[PDB]
Amino acid sequence: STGSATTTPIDSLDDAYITPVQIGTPAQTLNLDFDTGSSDLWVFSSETTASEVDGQTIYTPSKSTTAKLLSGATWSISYGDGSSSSGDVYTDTVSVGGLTVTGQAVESAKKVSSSFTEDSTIDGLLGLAFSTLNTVSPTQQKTFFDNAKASLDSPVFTADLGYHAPGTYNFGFIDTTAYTGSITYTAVSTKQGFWEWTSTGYAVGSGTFKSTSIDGIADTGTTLLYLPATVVSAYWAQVSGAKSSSSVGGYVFPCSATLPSFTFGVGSARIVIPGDYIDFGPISTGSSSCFGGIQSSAGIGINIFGDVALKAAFVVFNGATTPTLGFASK
Repeated sequence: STGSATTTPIDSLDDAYITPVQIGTPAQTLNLDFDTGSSDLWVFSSETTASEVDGQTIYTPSKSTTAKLLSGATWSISYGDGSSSSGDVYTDTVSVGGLTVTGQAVESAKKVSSSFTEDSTIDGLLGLAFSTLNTVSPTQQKTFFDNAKASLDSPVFTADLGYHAPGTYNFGFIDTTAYTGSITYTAVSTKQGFWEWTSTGYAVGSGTFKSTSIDGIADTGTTLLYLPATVVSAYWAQVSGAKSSSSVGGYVFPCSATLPSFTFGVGSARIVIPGDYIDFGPISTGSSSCFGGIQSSAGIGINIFGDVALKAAFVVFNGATTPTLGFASK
């Protein structure tokens, strides 16, 4: 089997991407944030505290003939940006782009933090990291990908995120028309539950490539690119007037600037992030100070290849017995 679904930015800055997911019988379609940095499939639901729902589409298990309470199971998750959610668990039929999993754990939110409530466009998350991170207790549950894996033509999914445009998540096949040149594969460590890999270095604009190992995670659920302070300083030093602002919470730059590209290494291959991808616009409406798309990972504890990086590539998440990650230009 295979699946193929279009993923669409939630706003003009590509802050996140939503992908339609069919849950239950008859189908209830929710727009979920596919997150390769977590492993819970959770939704706004009929159980969500009413004051914490503001425009989201909810899953109502009582209207699904295939929903079954997973008795005794609860979940609770906190994300790197400080947001959180928790609740109980149903099993139900879940389909993505024509690919169907029966008995998928659908985690129903009883509570969500303010950032989720305030984002009317995201109806929940669909985790695509390793199932060892799943938060369901007392019986840990598998991700949608893990459940689908054995039925897939090939044990892979791919992320092809657009810049200010829709893209695609595919399951079970590699679309050889969706990228240019070849795919370069690189080793993955699952020790922390993430799609964790080591970039071979970076360049800033037309500058020389610096060979240096940068361990980090491929995370579709993080907006920006978070790298070591040394790397990030070298980037922003090439933008006149750029500075790190503790009041704003990272590097800002004059909105009048033309940003240089940023290149990262994947083995001997190179992925180029155009300068425009690094512009996250005014810090507040009407401001001439703009927020940078490359930020320091210092104090996160991990480097994160988020959407800024991933949308510059066609990315293969290979879930074979020995997982790997592949990157191609496009």
